Amino acid sequence: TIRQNYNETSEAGVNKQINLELYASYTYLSMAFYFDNTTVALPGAHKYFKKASDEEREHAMLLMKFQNQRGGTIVLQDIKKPENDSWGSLKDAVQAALALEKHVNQSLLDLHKLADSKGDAQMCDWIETHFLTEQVEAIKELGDHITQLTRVGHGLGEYTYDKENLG
Amino acid sequence: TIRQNYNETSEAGVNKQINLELYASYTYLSMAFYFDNTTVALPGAHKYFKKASDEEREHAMLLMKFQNQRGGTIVLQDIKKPENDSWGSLKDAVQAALALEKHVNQSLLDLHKLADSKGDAQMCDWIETHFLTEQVEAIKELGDHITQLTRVGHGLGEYTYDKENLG
Amino acid sequence: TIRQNYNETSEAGVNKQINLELYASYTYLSMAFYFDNTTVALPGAHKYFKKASDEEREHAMLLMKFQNQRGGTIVLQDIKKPENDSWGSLKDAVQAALALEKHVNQSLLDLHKLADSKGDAQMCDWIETHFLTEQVEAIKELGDHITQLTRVGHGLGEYTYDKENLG
Amino acid sequence: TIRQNYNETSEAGVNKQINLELYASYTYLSMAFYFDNTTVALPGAHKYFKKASDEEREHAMLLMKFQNQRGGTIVLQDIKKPENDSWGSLKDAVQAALALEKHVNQSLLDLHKLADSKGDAQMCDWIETHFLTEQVEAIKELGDHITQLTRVGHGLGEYTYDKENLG
Amino acid sequence: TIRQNYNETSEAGVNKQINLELYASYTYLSMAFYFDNTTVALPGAHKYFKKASDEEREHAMLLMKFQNQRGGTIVLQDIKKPENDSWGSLKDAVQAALALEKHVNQSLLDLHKLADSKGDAQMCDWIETHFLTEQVEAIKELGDHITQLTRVGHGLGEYTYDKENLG
Amino acid sequence: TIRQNYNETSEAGVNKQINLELYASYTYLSMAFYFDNTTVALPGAHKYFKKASDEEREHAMLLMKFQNQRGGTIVLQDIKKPENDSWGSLKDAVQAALALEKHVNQSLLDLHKLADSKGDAQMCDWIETHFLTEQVEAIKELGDHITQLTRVGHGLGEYTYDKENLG
Amino acid sequence: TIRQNYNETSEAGVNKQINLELYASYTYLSMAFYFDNTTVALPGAHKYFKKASDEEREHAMLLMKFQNQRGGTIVLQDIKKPENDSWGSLKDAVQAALALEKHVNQSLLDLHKLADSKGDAQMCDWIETHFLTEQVEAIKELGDHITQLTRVGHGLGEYTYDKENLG
Repeated sequence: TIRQNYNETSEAGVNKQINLELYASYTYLSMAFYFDNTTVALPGAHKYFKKASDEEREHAMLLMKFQNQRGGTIVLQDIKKPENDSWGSLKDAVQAALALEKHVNQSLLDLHKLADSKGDAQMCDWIETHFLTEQVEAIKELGDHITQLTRVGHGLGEYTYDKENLG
Repeated sequence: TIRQNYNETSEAGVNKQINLELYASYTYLSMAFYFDNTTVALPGAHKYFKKASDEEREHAMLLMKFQNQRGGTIVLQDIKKPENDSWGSLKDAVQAALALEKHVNQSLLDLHKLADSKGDAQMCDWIETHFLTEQVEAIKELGDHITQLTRVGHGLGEYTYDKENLG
Repeated sequence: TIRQNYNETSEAGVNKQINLELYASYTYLSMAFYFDNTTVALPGAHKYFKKASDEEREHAMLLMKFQNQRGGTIVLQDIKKPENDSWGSLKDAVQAALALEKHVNQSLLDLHKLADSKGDAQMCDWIETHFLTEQVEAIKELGDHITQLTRVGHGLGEYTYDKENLG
Repeated sequence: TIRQNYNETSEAGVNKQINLELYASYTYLSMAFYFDNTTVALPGAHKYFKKASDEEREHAMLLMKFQNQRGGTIVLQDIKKPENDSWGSLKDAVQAALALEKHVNQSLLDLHKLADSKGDAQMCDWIETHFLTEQVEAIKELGDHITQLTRVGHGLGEYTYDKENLG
Repeated sequence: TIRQNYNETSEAGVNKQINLELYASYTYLSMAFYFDNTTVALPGAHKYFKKASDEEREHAMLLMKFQNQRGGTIVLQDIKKPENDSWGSLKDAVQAALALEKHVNQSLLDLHKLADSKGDAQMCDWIETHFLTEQVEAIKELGDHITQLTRVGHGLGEYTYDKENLG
Repeated sequence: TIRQNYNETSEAGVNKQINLELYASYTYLSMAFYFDNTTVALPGAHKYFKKASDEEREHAMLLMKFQNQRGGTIVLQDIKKPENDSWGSLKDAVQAALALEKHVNQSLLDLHKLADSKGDAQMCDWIETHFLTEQVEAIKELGDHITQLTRVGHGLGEYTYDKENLG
Repeated sequence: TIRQNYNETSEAGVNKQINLELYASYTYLSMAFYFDNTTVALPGAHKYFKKASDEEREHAMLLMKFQNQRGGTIVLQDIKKPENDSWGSLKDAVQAALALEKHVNQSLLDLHKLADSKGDAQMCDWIETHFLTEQVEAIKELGDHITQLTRVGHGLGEYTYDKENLG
């Protein structure tokens, strides 16, 4: 028995975060291949969101590793399809990514608060180490992208930012 | 308009195959982290199924790329959770992998047959090039693993094969 | 006598594809030096279409090699001059290239269907191997160029796409 | 059970091809050492036919591998001795090699047709990938050798072609 | 005329040895691909017997070379199919290889004795140089393999010896 | 006293062989400088026979070394001048070389037989090791040269073979 | 059972040669450390005979390997102490080594004759390959050493030959 100081509600919270990270990965994968569609044809955004999909899947596997490390049991659920089939302009998609990352951030903060309420000092630090600052940096990056995409405007500016910044 | 000689039924079969490859990726991910659970503790199998999960996800993205190349539209669905939460012995899991890969193979053969019935010569060759021989090779490899896992037996043999062959 | 399983109608189809590939090469050569004219002065497009002209001539020589390999006889015809003397905007020329490549694709698919109706298994696979996927990729690329050229607009955007993408 | 979409008549056809490839290997071995006989003494042809014998044995082993990959059973038969004990002039031998490769080509085309009639998409593609174009190229090469051997004539020409081309 | 001190019964004996070496090569090929069958799945034995098949074919070609060197005439016969279609356990197969190599050894000793009775000093030395010690060493190696296969036992031991020693 | 199991008749046969190897060396030297005469002017043959002369002289010194190793006494005789002053065509000379090498071979076989009749096991193996297979190989090479020189014919062929093969 | 064409008297002869080679090794070891004694102090001879002792032990192990290779049974006997405790002058010791090597040579020739009388063609060639010429060369070398040691004389010459030749 390796389980120690690991509450069953914390364990359920981890399984729930695993699903949410997979959901984000699937959403960024949808975004990536939307921008690869010939009627959209923004290759920098295709690369940017494909990499984001890879990273979210890595986040899910980190949480699965943690579940096993602490002596919990991974329980998987359906990965719901993304909210949209097509994602509009480049700015629209980055705005949707900002909304999603803020939703993931709030879910991570609630998980941290739950672990903390149960005295799980190692879990709290683990969440801080691998997730909380990474989320803050991703959110700041997405916000900057939105401000710049507003600045460059439609048409030539969207092509330029796609190629020079996202790609 | 880039679409040419690409039938709407073939397009729907590609969207179906995308979902099935993702379902396989999720099943192998479940298997991989089952073998990482401390009550199982087979590290070679963890590595082997994690890599299979990566590959199936790559198969899904190849089909997504093909959907776009031919002028179709990707439509994603929920990725159903895997059939089991735990996978038994190493041989049980390899047997479950074999059954899944044969299900995937029949789905690909059916997709090929449909494309062929619509005169889609490029789609048929594409499926042959990227999937049909790869599937034959994976099934032969899984069959051989099952025969060897029967030969080495329970206990020390399972440890040895996990470490010396799968890992 | 090396000729085996090679129908006289297949042979005539190959001679006809040889002429069409040469016609495409001549058309891209016209496009390339139109963009080199001082009243147009788009050097990226000059390079892009010069390379496309080289590749179409390579396609014709592949078919001539195949004709000889199967024991047919090459019969050449006049290479008709291109449909236009000047090609308009950059987007107009890429649209004309998309139309031409789709016409070449349909001609290749008809050639494949003819060979298949005569049981010429090697010819069908040869056409798949060297032409059918290459055509699909060229058509997707041209479509993406058109979507991007629409996005960047007239003037500065056409200069930019010419230099940063086509060149 | 790995066997899937693999018809028993296809399996018997593969076993027949294995014997024919081994028969071809044995014939080229006979040719090779005929040319090593001191009353013949053509060292370039010795090397050329010895290599052809090696390759035909590789073809046999590819088909044995394929038989196992698809879940069939290899059944071997006698390898019949070659049709002749001595092979005449260099041109005579290359002419006999051409006749044999066309016989093997027809056998491969009949095997492909049989597989296609049973809907074995992977087998057809495997035969195309490993044998059909390979066979077209070998027949063209043998045809060209016969034309050149006719051109160079008896005596000095035969010595020269043996040394400068076959060797 | 290069023939010197080369008896016609020696020449017929060399032709007989050529067929026996080719028969041995064919038997080891059968063994090799029996072990590649998915119901057997012993990859080390596949590689070990494939190499033995190559070497026996080299032995055949050495004797063909010798026949030509001495001014004899090579006369080939059918290569009879191997005695079995399947070869049992790894130990069974190595035991059958030992029986075959002892049969080949006795044939070589009878060939040496025949040559010696005709005063063919060079032939006797050639057989000693290329075959007799080579054969003693192969028999000793096969004997040691059988003893070790008995020692390691069924199951895990067979897997281990196949992988660590034969492979 | 080092002499052991070395019969006086074997010793006299070694002294006889020493003289015959020297006679061969002198014959090939004559041939070599015949082909260097300006009325013949075949430089490849000059090089080829000069090297054969060097080798035969090395054979004589090996036998001299062996005479001393076994405790015999070297006794030298006149080296008789070669049978001819001029050697005709390139084929004539190679034919004369073949006859001489077969005479040398019979002399070596007779020497082996004598040693064997005296129980000199080491001398027999020594003759086998240094001479009997070397002689078989030289005779086969000379036979092949004669066959090729017949194939290439007079004039241009003789020039070509001299330069491309002998030189 | 690996034993084939290996007579029980041959086997007994091999066991007997094993003992004789060990006896020679022990004798050269005695010689080597005699010359290392401070009242003798010939360091070149110490090295020379130490190496000879190593080689004779290697000869014994070759014969033990051969016994096992042919399926005999090694049976060891006492290694008798050397005939002398001290070996006189340097020339006296080399004379004793010559006598011993001639005794070993005669024993090897008798072993060869016995094997030959039983038709053991491989054994005869093995003895020739590893022993008979090596013995002839060692005997010639020892004889030369004795002639030179006579030439250089007592005192300074013995010191010089010891250092410049044996060491």
